[PDB]
Amino acid sequence: NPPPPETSNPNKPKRQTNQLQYLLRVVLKTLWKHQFAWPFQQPVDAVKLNLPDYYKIIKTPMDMGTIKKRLENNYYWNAQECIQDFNTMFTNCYIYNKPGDDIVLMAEALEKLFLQKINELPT
Ligand SMILES: CCOc1c(OC)ccc2c1Oc1c(OC)ccc3c1C(=C2)N(C)C3=O
Repeated sequence: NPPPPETSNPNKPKRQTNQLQYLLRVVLKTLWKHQFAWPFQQPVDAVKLNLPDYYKIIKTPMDMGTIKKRLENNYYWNAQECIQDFNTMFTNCYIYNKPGDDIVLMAEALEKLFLQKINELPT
C-alpha cells in the first residue's frame, strides 16, 4: 500500500466557506449513510483486499474518508476543490473496474446522488 492521501498540509492555505460547510454537513454525511457507501469510506487497502494491481492502475487515489478528514481540517480552498476529489473517487472506480461490475453500479448510484446534492449549493 502507498501512504494514503494527505489530510493536512501546513504550507497549503486553509479556508472555510458556506459551500464547504454544506459539503461536509449535507453532501458527505448523507452519502456516507447510503447502502452503497461502504467501499468508498476509506482508502483501498490493496493488501487486505488482495488487489496488488490496484495502485499499479490508480495513481490519484481518493475516498470519502479522506474527503471527510479534509473537510474537517479546512484543508480545501473552495467547494470546487472538494468536488474534484469526489469526481476523482468516482472516475477511479470506473477506470479500475469495467461496466456492469457490482462496484461500478454502486459508484454510478452514488454519483447520481452526489450530483443531485451539489446541483444547488448555499450562496
Ligand atoms: C470485496 C471488497 O470490498 C471492498 C471493501 O471491503 C472492505 C473496501 C473497499 C472497496 C471494496 O471493493 C472493491 C472491489 O471489490 C471486488 C472492486 C473494485 C473496487 C472496490 C473498491 C472499494 N473500489 C474503490 C474499487 O474500485
